[PDB]
Amino acid sequence: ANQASVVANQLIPINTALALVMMRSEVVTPVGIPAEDIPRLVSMQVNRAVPLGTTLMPDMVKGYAA
Repeated sequence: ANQASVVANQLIPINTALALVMMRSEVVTPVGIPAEDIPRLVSMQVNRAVPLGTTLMPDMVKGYAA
């Protein structure tokens, strides 16, 4: 219900390291990576370009295991 996910605050280019300015949280459906994992996501790379407003999913971040 009120579970917030990590949503792209800007387009994030392929193979680019995640920076805090790139990640906002939002209550979106389907649920993706929980918003409390934003600290852990810093400096991990995406394996695909992520458009603005996309929910960050576990399979999109290289090295991500919850």
